[PDB]
Amino acid sequence: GPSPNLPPGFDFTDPAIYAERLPVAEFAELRSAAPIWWNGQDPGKGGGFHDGGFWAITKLNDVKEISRHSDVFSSYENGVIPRFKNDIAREDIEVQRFVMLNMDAPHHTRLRKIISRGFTPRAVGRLHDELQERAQKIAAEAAAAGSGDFVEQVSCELPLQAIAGLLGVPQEDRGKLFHWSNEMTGNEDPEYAHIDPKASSAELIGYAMKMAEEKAKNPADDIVTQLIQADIDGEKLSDDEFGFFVVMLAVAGNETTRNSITQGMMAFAEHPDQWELYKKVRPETAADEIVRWATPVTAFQRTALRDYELSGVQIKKGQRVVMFYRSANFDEEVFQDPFTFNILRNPNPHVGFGGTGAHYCIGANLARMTINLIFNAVADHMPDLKPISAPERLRSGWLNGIKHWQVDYTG
Ligand code: HEM
Ligand SMILES: c1cc(-c2ccc3c(ccn3CCN3CCNCC3)c2)ccn1
Repeated sequence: GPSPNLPPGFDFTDPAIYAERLPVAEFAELRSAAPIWWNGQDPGKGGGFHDGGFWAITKLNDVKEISRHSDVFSSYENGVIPRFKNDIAREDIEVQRFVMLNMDAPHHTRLRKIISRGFTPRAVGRLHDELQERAQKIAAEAAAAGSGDFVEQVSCELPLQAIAGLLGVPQEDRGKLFHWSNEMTGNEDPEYAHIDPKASSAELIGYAMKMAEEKAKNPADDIVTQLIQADIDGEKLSDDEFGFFVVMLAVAGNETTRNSITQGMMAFAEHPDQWELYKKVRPETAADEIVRWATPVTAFQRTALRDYELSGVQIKKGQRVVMFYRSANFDEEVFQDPFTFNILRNPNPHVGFGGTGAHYCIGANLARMTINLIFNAVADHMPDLKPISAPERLRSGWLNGIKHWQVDYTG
């Protein structure tokens, strides 16, 4: 059929778009007119990739199919982040292969089994009561300030405390853990231009290796002991593997949940009836509708290891496919009224945590718990909050971020 009605050279990974808005109409145009579409990229404008473009994947069933066929659609070959600075050196993409998100089977399989021996429902539930306390204190301190930046005073801290609690980081070390975690989220936005994620990653690995050595001597009620203790087959994270796991957790556990919280509250501010309902019933289905609405990871990619036909389109060996979770999470064929914010939506088969498959978010239930606990505290302590001014968005080609959002907590 006809080509989609998009500006010439439009690139769905263009960070300049996301600094200002989400390209919702443009994704909807692809879903209607070209649901798998070649996103050409001019020379040097590939965000670190120099292959002329990628396939934009906009439908939820195609996202699931790619996520399920990890034997064809590789994470390792080019990593899963689809956009860096245009001049990033290839070696700096490939160094990301040392974290489990960017590996393939069998290396991925071994690492995930280890990381899931201690990253369990029991381990996550053991954090509930401390995170609930922490959420209530966060919302109370914010309410006591009267007004301020919702991102920094409400959204930022609880995800970081969840990472610290899961790893057993002593309170005296949490400040520098949080600092490293914030540094690692990138430097593509002018506000963050001076951050050095490479150096912070190196500092975190050093910290984590020391922790691994200490905790081997003195086991404790954290997941760490389960990770570095050999099983029957002698399987365990090496000290440097634990280091790369901590890097993985420090980055993955921070900005995505933060941005869920900020955008969830933005949604409630635009849909006051859903906010009234939330405050009365406190439904935990809210968390998934908030992750669907927020889609904190706009997109992750894969690389085809062989020719593969996907929904009538021929994907060729070596081509990238980019899974636009932001489009799939609003797919009219899967969701009833996707552009309605409905905190009781159930079932809610969103792909905010990725498609079912080998790389499905191991932190999904921790994130959901974090979200439910912070929104209960917000409802308890600042039920009448109202925004002062517009959110400031983050310049990124794949993360959907809110840097700042001024709010009057007393309303
Ligand atoms: C709302 C919050 C979050 C969102 C939107 C989110 C999103 C995602 C997505 C889309 C993936 C799929 C990776 C792929 O298929 O290439 C993923 C994987 C992953 N997430 Fe999350 N995530 C969240 C929170 C967390 C938290 C809190 C943690 C850890 C405490 C975490 C750790 C991980 C890890 C380690 C993986 C990689 C798993 C593997 O490669 O086997 N995430 N996440
Ligand atoms: C899964 C994954 C993530 C996730 C993974 C990586 C992530 C972030 C945020 C930043 N990075 C890394 C940034 N890249 C490019 C810029 N240079 C440094 C390296 C989140 C979250 C949840 N679940």
